[PDB]
Amino acid sequence: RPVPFVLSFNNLTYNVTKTLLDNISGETRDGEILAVLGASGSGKSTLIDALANRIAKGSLKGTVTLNGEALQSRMLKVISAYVMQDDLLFPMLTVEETLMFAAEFRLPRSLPKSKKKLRVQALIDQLGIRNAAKTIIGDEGHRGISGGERRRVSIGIDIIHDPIVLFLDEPTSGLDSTSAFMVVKVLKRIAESGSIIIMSIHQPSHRVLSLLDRLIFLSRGHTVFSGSPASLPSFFAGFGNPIPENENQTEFALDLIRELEGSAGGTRGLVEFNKKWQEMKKQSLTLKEAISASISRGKLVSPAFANPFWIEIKTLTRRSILNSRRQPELLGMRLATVIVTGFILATVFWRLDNSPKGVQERLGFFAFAMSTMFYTCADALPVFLQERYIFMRETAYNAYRRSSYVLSHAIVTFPSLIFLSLAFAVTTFWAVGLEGGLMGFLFYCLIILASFWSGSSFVTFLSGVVPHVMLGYTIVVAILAYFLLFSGFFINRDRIPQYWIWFHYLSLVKYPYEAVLQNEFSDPTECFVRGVQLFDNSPLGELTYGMKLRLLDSVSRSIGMRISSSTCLTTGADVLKQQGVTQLSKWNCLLITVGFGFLFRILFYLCLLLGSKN
Amino acid sequence: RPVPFVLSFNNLTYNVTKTLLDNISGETRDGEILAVLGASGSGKSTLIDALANRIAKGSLKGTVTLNGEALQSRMLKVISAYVMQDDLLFPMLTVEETLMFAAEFRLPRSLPKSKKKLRVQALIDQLGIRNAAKTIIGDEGHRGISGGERRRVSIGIDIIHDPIVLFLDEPTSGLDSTSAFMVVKVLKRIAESGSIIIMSIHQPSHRVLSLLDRLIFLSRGHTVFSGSPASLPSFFAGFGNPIPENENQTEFALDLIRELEGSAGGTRGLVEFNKKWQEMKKQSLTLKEAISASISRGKLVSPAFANPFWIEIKTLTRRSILNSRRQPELLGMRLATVIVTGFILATVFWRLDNSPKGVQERLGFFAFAMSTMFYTCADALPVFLQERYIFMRETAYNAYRRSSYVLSHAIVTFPSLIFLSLAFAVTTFWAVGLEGGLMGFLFYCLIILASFWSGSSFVTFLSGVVPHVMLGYTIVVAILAYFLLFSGFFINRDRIPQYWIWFHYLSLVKYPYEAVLQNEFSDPTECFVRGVQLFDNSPLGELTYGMKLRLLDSVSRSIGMRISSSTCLTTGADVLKQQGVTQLSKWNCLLITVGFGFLFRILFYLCLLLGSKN
Ligand SMILES: Nc1ncnc2c1ncn2[C@@H]1O[C@H](COP(=O)(O)OP(=O)(O)O)[C@@H](O)[C@H]1O
Ligand SMILES: Nc1ncnc2c1ncn2[C@@H]1O[C@H](COP(=O)(O)OP(=O)(O)O)[C@@H](O)[C@H]1O
Ligand code: VO4
Ligand code: VO4
Repeated sequence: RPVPFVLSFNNLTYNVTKTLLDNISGETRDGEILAVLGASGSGKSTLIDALANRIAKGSLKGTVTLNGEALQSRMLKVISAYVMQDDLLFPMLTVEETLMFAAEFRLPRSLPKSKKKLRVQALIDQLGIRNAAKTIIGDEGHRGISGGERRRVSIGIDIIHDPIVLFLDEPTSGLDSTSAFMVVKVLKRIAESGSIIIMSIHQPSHRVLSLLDRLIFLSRGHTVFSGSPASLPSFFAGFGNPIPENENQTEFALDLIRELEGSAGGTRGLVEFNKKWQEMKKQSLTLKEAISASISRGKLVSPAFANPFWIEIKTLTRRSILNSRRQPELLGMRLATVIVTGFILATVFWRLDNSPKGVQERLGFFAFAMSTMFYTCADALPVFLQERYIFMRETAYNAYRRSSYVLSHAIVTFPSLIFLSLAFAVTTFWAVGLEGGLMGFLFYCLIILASFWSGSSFVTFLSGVVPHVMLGYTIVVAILAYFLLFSGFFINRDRIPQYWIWFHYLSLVKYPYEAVLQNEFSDPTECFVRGVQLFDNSPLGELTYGMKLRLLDSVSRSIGMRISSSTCLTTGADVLKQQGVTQLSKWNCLLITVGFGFLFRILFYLCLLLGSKN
Repeated sequence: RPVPFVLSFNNLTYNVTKTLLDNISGETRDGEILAVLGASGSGKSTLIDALANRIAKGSLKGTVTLNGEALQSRMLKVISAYVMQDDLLFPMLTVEETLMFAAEFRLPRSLPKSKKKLRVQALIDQLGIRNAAKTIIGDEGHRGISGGERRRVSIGIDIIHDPIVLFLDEPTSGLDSTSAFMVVKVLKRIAESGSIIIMSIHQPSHRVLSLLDRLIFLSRGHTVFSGSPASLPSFFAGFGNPIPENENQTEFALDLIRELEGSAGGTRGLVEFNKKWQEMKKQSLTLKEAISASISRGKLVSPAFANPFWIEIKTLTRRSILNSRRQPELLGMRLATVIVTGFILATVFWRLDNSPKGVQERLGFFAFAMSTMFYTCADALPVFLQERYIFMRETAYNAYRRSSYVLSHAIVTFPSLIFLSLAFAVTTFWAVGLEGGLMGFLFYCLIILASFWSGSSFVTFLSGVVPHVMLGYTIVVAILAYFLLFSGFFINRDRIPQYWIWFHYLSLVKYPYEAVLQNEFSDPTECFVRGVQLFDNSPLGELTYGMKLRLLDSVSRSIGMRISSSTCLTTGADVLKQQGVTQLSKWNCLLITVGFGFLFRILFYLCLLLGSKN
């Protein structure tokens, strides 16, 4: 005993000149699986984008009406669901967990978790995925569910709130003949409890034609057949091309059209025959209370967001913990890239002396060290697009906010970055022989952690801007190399030209590099030229030890300073003056590294706003 | 009027303990499309790997026999074809071009090109791809042929020599119901001219069961049904589970097995019933001259390789030219990465002076310049795996040699690297103000070209070793950073520790870097300390210009040399002695850069030998 809903769309015209829809009529009751057949550019993903109100208002001339209140974009978020054309699921999540996260995101917080689990277990029985309810989804290399049980979990995510109107953009694409029948057979099970189901389909099997109660064929818009599948034999015989038996009728009715548009003819002879056939077959409670009559039976489980910003920030945290705990070779390869570089940098630069050449090796250690923190954060660019192609699916239903997505993904990566910062610091502080003691080691861990934080935020920012993972990881390798060229190591700040001293201050490597130099070269006790080391690698004065002091006493002719055999002519403060590291403190250079991390998480949030407009 | 061939395999047992095949019997005449049905781990890609002789000899107990001479792995290279399970095609090639390259690779050179084009045009009519014969194949973003016309080109490549025995590993996987019927319908057209076709199939449609004349069901080996599809209703009724009508017969016979293996029961009740059914149904010219009788009709178009090493080196050249000419945004992104870095490096290091700090900026220019040649060659790692996943397909047929593949792919990239070497050299020689004149510019182009050649060969070598494009481009970014740390720029050769002075000499960046330093700092006229530059950035001697000459005359107290106000205390030969660039000439450092390129193309060739063993 369902509640009857009648989705009637009378005339549709969408022009982008180039028209895409032209006077498509339709009428679909509950219990029916109206199918929109067509071509690969016919615009059948545009027709159901116009019934789901997913195009601009005012650019769609005509009415899409339910039984009652005109069906504008206020009811088509509580009672509607639009299933897109992919299976964008997290692969380390089981089928019961994937539908329970969608239940915790979109079902209201007034429901208990025992009632949200009762919705998931009733949905797993409905989709026919009870045998794979505890099997993970799986990508190409993790041995999960099949390709046609990955579609009913994709369908099951969008119907977790139990809609009474269901749009699907090609739910049988990519599947074989025996599992595309299983998808429409559970859509028939959905559309017998009261749902209106409107789907696109390229080439249906003969088994899925007694499930579909209505068909619509499109030809660059321009509906050429619109009726029951049983009336499809007695439509083209009147047109001029009768169909033979022992042949799929929708197969013959589709390849006939793709040779009929011609060059001198056209589909116009077939368009005007469609309105001929619809004219001759006619000789044969409010909406808001009908929606509430569905909830009395129970046909609608579900404010803009069902959860507060602090509830959906612990659910997105629990997803990202579970998706990385079950995928541990991601922080096994990023961990053994900072340990391998940490072991290499510690043994090459092992216990650097206070020579003038051992000072330039500190500048070369700290430039290679602080660039590892930015290059190992670029390895996470594969699983940053994968988490935001699923985010763009779940933003259409308002499962969570964009603020709760950016904040909960800055949170889950941070215990990973604390472990990467201690692994790189205990390998390279005591082995390179860095200065500071223990309070210089704690700052060394803090500036590695801020460089992991500023580097993860930049690669996160460079994932709302790049489409591809190979274009993005070529661009981020090139840009971080320019951040290293402008860090002040290859060319100093007072030597960079004036048309280029703006990307020096925009360098992400500069402020970690300038903070470890004055963590290391800030000590009045350590010395790098002890009086005799003036004339050591000079172009003169290659003496044994004698008569160098007479050269040092000869310096007192011109200045008056009494230079002895050990007088400490170069401290660490003179190294920083040679390199130009004088403008900011090491704590101010730590704030800019933390501040550049917060900047690129805000700019990532602003690129999710403009990506929502697309 | 075909020539009858009867492929009879009587008993097969393959053990890897873990038995994978157990006593599979079969008998397939010409004109029949024997199908091997099963599960997702049943080992039905192992049964046709044992009929194609693609497993180890002696590990397969039993006979796979044709009508005659026992069918060992000498006839299964001329008369056989094994179609694997993918569509590994170059996407910028048209359908007529993709089959003409396979005709130029595998048809004998005794045939004219007019007879090889007559084979391709007869094959395009046979596969039913005449409408898409001049359409390109296309990847996900280049708008090519469909997914089920990409399979008949994949099938059409392997049957270009017109085999009389055809094995296919799942030729209907990934397709929909209407194009998997089109694949078996052209296989029915192939297997009416005289071919024996043996294919694996997961779930066949009801239309493809009157084309298949024989079926074999497997259950972890262990053939459970082996007969005609019409005898499939009258097999399970005798077993104990009769099938209802209006139901696909192979659909019910497959999900019955996946619930029958149980935990306390097993498929053993179904295995021993298969030999029951085969016993009760039986109550109802040499091979070498039968093969030559097929060529009399014309059923075999096709030495180990059909072409010499110089003919298939111009065909692989013509493929790689056509695949890159029609994909020009590959050398549009690698070109605008050496021009953008070339413009950045030329304007930052614009006209470097002869200061002591402008010397260290030359070492920083040349380290960043010579590392661009290795990092921009790592962008080609996507299309290096794609060209060698297609190479592993075409090595199984001996379409070309491994030597002709390595040599023709070192050849086609070289005019691309000459243009990248002139684009980086004319941007950065005259703008940075490098020394040498015009004979120092020609060496500058040669060492950029050798660094592009040594860097392309290393990334080519690191594509037979890595499976994945993201693992490989993380590894090659990390290793080339270690080639740069050991180049002698970050730490000099005489300062690198003795447990690490073997990766310094294995550094790929070291020899380009050491060759441009003694192309630049090898001039007895240029000078970097002109007498007064002793005490200009010293910790003392900060005079105006006066009384420094008394300090310089004071050097003659202990040395005896008359140091004047302009005496050239540091030439370019003293810069190279400070950096340790003394062991090799710039022409010897150019030979090691060219020699490291030839080393990594030999090691790439040796990794294709060991990849053939897998
Ligand atoms: N989201 C979109 N934004 C912009 N243009 C679109 C969008 N979707 C489709 N189009 C365009 O609309 C036209 C009609 O195609 P469409 O009806 O979407 O095809 P199909 O029936 O294959 O799904 C195409 O030219 C396509 O480029
Ligand atoms: N080329 C191969 N090398 C090694 N093991 C293989 C190979 N192909 C299959 N196997 C193994 O053989 C077993 C049987 O699977 P198989 O018969 O290939 O399956 P399917 O019927 O799905 O093609 C599996 O455990 C698989 O790991
Ligand atoms: O171009 V459409 O594939 O979405 O049929
Ligand atoms: O594991 V097998 O897919 O090759 O059916």
